[PDB]
Amino acid sequence: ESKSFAVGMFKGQLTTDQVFPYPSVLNEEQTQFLKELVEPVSRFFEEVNDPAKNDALEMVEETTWQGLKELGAFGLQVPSELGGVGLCNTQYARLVEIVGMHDLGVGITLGAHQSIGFKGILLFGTKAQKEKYLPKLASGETVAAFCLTEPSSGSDAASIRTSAVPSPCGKYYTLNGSKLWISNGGLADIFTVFAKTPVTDPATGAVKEKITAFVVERGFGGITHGPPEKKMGIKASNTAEVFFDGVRVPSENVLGEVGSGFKVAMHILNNGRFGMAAALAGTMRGIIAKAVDHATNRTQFGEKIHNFGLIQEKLARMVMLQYVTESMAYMVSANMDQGATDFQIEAAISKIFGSEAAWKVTDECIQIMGGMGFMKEPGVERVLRDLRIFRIFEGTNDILRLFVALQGCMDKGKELSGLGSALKNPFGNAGGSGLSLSGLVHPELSRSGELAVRALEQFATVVEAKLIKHKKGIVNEQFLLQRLADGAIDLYAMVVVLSRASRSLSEGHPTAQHEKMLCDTWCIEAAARIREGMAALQSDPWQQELYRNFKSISKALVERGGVVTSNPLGF
Amino acid sequence: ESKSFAVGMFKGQLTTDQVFPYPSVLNEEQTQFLKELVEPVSRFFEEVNDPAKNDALEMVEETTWQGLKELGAFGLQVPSELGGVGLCNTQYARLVEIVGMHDLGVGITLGAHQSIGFKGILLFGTKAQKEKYLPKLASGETVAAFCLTEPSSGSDAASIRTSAVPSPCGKYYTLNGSKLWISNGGLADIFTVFAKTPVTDPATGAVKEKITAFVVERGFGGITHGPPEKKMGIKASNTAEVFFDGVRVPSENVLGEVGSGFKVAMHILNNGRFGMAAALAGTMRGIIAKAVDHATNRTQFGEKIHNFGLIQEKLARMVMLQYVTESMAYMVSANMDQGATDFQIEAAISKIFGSEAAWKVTDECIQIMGGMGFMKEPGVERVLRDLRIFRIFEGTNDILRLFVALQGCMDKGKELSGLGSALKNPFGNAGGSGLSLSGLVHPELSRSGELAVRALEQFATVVEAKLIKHKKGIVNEQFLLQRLADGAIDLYAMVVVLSRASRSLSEGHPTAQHEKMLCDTWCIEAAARIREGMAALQSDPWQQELYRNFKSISKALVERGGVVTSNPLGF
Ligand SMILES: Cc1cc2nc3c(=O)[nH]c(=O)nc-3n(C[C@H](O)[C@H](O)[C@H](O)COP(=O)(O)OP(=O)(O)OC[C@H]3O[C@@H](n4cnc5c(N)ncnc54)[C@H](O)[C@@H]3O)c2cc1C
Ligand SMILES: Cc1cc2nc3c(=O)[nH]c(=O)nc-3n(C[C@H](O)[C@H](O)[C@H](O)COP(=O)(O)OP(=O)(O)OC[C@H]3O[C@@H](n4cnc5c(N)ncnc54)[C@H](O)[C@@H]3O)c2cc1C
Repeated sequence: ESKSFAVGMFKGQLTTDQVFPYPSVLNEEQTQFLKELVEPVSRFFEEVNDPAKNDALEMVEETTWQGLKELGAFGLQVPSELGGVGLCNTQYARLVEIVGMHDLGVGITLGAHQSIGFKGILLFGTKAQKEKYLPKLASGETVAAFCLTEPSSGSDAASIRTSAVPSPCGKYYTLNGSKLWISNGGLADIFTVFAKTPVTDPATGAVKEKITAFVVERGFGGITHGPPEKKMGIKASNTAEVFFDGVRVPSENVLGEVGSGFKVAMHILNNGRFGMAAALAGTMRGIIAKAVDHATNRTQFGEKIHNFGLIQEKLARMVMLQYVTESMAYMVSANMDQGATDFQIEAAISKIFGSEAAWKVTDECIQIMGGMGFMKEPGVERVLRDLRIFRIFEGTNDILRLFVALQGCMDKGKELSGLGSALKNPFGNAGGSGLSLSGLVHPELSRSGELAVRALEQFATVVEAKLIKHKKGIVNEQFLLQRLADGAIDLYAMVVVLSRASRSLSEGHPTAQHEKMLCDTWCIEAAARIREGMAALQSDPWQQELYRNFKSISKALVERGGVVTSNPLGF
Repeated sequence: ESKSFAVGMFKGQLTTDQVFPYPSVLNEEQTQFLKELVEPVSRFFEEVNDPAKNDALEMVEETTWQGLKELGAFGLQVPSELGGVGLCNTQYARLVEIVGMHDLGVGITLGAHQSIGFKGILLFGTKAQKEKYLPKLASGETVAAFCLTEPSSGSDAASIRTSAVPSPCGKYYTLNGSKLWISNGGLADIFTVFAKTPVTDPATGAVKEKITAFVVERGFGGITHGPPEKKMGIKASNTAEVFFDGVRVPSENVLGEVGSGFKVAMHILNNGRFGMAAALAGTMRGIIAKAVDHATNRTQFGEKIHNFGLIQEKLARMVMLQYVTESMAYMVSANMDQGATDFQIEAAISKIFGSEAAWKVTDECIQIMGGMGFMKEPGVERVLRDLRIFRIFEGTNDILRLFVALQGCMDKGKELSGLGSALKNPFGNAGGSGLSLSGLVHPELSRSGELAVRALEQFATVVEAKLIKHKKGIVNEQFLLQRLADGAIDLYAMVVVLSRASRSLSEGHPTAQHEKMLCDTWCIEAAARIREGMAALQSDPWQQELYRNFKSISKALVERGGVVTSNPLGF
């Protein structure tokens, strides 16, 4: 049985192995080594990098770029014996939180390189591939890029058109295609490329086109790139089209198994996903400091504005979002470091949650700052511009919601359809829930623990009813799936903060009473959202009218090409 | 008694004079004259103005600027006999919807000039002031600016420090101060300036400092400005500090009455406010066309994406927001044109609603577009950058919510405190709601009309209970006031669309059944938000715990200077 909390909750089970107690993974030497890196990495971003300059120049300044290579920042998770820093996922999370606090354009360049660009070599490379490629990737002598998206294919990776055709000898493949919006596409010398190949069925020999992943060197020939694309934010990161024209790729440069490229791509994206939430937890930490500074020092209506309830509630909401996001990021990284094999729903939740949280936190920082927040000099508007893409790339949040909902439903649907389905033998065959977090949550958080268990039961009841009603047709019920994904996001958020705050209380940390407050305040409102949301799905007699009207209104818009009504004057 | 719907709803009354039937104000000649302007103004924005170029140059191109003057666009509401186009508020709304659809940087420059910059001359000018100043304002030979904000004072206008001191003869005032973030500050030759003056009490002679408004000419001497400030969006608009150093202002340049400058400022802002919603209804119309075009033509997962429910719901929500905003804008403009004196709550609602709606619509257009939406070339990201300021200037939306809530409570609180308060004479003194929209809403919208009446009753019940509980101390209950303002916004939104769609049904317009659908879909969810929101205020036993925790969490953040917790590792 799965050890995933998210898998269990869709079945009405409390599977807590990967949640409680809040995981601690580093040994004493790993902790001290990480401390000795945090200091120089922080100083580098404080004293050498200039995020406003990189945004103005639409590139990373050369002194910063070379300094990052010397710091080891292009190879943080590459083993030391292969030229890297040798960090585990939790150690990586700690350093990317520094990068995300300071410069998301630098962060995307380093993440595109190592979180996804060569990550497939770390996960699937042969010994020969690792030894050949990793040392120069880790030094930054060869930058990497993840080459999946094409003009025709973004969310639907299975539809890619770039092709790789084997030679008669089988010594190489000829690769033809183009890729779109590739981070580092104009800088990279190593590309992880996904392309359709003919794959021979091992039993019958029948040939079917399937995706295969390849390690491609720019020096193989036939590779060019377009100019840097101009964009709203993360302007220091390079984004370019990459063109492959008759590229000879050696057969030993297949990454993983021929015809398993889709799984390779998905595993790379899943594996890298926690780093987003970690970086964005850092973004939020720096933004909250700026908002608090402003509210501490601005007088209006005769008081400093932190004395006004509207500002107090904005600040409290911002820190709860940062705390949830940070807690999710380090939970997933710890699960990975502890050998979890089923964390993909939790990782997707962390990416949706953290990207939307950082957006909302930075938008409210602008609001607290007033007119100043819209100005260029304070730098907050630059962060807001940078953040908009994080809801779109590495999986749009809309598609990730559908993934969360359907992946969570999958095992429950398997169980339900197992019911019945045995043949009947007529010839004489002889043959509350009890759920509780007591003993896992700290006693001072018992009430919020009970809110989480009740919300889990409400959620699982709706999941079951909807799978019985829709069966395999649930895949087409998108209004429903988005609402189930939101319930799942809030439920995981509740248990992550219950777990972290409980450990803080048990260990007597100085901030434990504050963390208990963050947790209870989060849980009261998250439990209300799950209660109201699940009632709308199950017992609301107007919900189906809303769904029919969303479809009818959208159809009317598409027929017209835009708004159907004129203004009230009619012209 | 007030004819305002918003005033009535806080008292549990249905005051419908300014709502039903949806107002029609233009006579046949005004309609034809407006049609003859819509065509050349639209062509000018389609064929002459280039919004991407003005954003790149951080100014309005000279050919566009001169063309706008020749079009009459600097004087749209100035009477023809004073050199303007002579439009009423509804006619103005129609043309600013064109500007807002095409270029919000141009829109803010023209609005800062005429919606607020010289608007006080139209509202309060003497005959001599109007004849002297309006002709060159209307031609654009003299650009105007509204000079209220200072480094110390934004939301709290009463706290301004710029001073104007009368001469011994009383022939002039000497003006000293500085103003911050003034739209057109570096371009204007006419400034509406708010400054503190000594004001003599007419009965006793005692002198008190109060604000006075002045018409100030750049040529009076002593006026300089700072360089254009760089900002996230509306980059074509000029924003500059304005400095007043020993400026001699003739006494006949007082605008309105000495010591009534705060009221003048507030009346100017209130009077101009509907133009924001009108412009932003146009912004949303153009953005919805772009989103619909994208969803019509993008194939993913084997279908055009408008076939997927997630996209259908996003599109349907976007058009409902555009329709509500547009309907509010033309309702308020019509009320003004029909001589309403009490429309300030409705105008503030329209500004909060329309600015937040346009932000949300444009953010979702980016999401529908995927990666393309983050790129510069499509132009959507530029619109999103432009829109962020509209939640802040002309009154921050947070302060406008407090205004809506407290202004609505004011007459109800007056009524309640009248209860009792008569002396008792012990010596022998002898001496459902019924509310319905039936007959006002169209019969096909009767159910949504009943939802609105029930929501009004729920709202008014809470307003009464909270005024009894808090009395004059309600001014300090900001968490509550923000939630009451949200209820008021949704209630006005419901009645505005019920009124517009009812007229469409009664008149048999071709889009009436579609409008009925927009209205019912809006009303079902708005009624649910008011039901749940009012229950949280009245009958929820955890609401007070949330409020206490928002204050405690914010206090802990201010004490620390930022997030209190470390990350889970503790360093
Ligand atoms: C700055 C930048 C950097 C990038 N870096 C890289 C990189 O390094 N490597 C890489 O390979 N790619 C990269 N990308 C591409 C990025 O991952 C894609 O933009 C993303 O996957 C979305 O694809 P799309 O833009 O084609 O949108 P589409 O997939 O066409 O989606 C359009 C919209 O429809 C929705 N949608 C799609 N299908 C469905 C469905 N079945 N049901 C409901 N809704 C649906 C989507 O959520 C979205 O809202 C980058 C993009 C940008 C902008
Ligand atoms: C591009 C631009 C153009 C502008 N154009 C002009 C112009 O032409 N003329 C002009 O006069 N001004 C103009 N302004 C100034 C603008 O109106 C002010 O920025 C606005 O009034 C807010 O004031 P502030 O920035 O001082 O914020 P503050 O008033 O200091 O507010 C800071 C924050 O605290 C909140 N807040 C304040 N008081 C309270 C309270 N009592 N309770 C709860 N919350 C509170 C606010 O809502 C905000 O979130 C412009 C500004 C910009 C950025």
